[PDB]
Amino acid sequence: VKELLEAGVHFGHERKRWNPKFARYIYAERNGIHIIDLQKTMEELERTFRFIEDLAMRGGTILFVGTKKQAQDIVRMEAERAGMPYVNQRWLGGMLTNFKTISQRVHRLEELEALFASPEIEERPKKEQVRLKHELERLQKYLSGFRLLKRLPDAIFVVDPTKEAIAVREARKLFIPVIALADTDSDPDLVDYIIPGNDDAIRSIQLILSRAVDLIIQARGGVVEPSPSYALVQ
RNA sequence: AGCCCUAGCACAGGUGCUGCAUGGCCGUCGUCAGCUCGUGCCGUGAGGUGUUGGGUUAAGUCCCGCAACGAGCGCAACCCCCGC
Repeated sequence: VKELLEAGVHFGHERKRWNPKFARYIYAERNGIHIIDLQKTMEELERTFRFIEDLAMRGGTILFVGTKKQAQDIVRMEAERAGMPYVNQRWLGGMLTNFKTISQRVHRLEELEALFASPEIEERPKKEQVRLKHELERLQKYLSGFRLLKRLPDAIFVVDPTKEAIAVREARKLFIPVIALADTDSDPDLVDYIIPGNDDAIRSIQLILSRAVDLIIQARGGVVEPSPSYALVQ
């Protein structure tokens, strides 16, 4: 069930803010805007999903990254609808790269789940009370989907590679293959498996992402509903 | 044997010089909000980033941001005096 779904309103997006590297994956410039060829979207989408399968079934790990308004919450869903880690709030420099050291923050996060419910729940010099228990805040805020990552991922799934270029560059440095939902800002050449689509339309992001998580579960049996994600659409 | 007295021998002694050979301890900028490290990222490189920025503080005090994430010597606190 694809075909026209994307053609809902999730074809073409950005306008003359382009990157001529994307000249291939475009149909026409109607009414001032760029409109992306969907035949080609599919051509790529298969190969891309086919990648997902082959490493999904092998029991891989995809690191999901979306931070635009229009993604964000739709990432902490489908990622968690998959047990797959995600970055949602802000991409920290060296997440893949300085990983060992960024991890030390998770090493130190879950020292607080301990003292969440412990003899240290309503005691200790109680200015420390809030500050320690408001330190977990920064921690829970940024490392929500990141705590699961215990080893470097086998892939990264991105929704805007020119927004998330800092992550991508980290990937490729580590040869971690880059998967991305990407439109006419983004430089294809450094996106390994490409889903030429729409970095912005909240509909588009979901239509694609959710369905890609579907294969991640289909490759381990037990698919469900249209999935807990239909946004505050209006 | 110990120890004392005279003639000898090693050695004692020196507030004699060198703070520009030094230890130690002090003074000083200055109780000023600073000075750095680890890993990553940038740069052929010295280096940079971090520590720049906005709000806030007695304070690099916190906050919000951010290719950085943290850490040490600082600041503050743990000590003493005075107030109930």
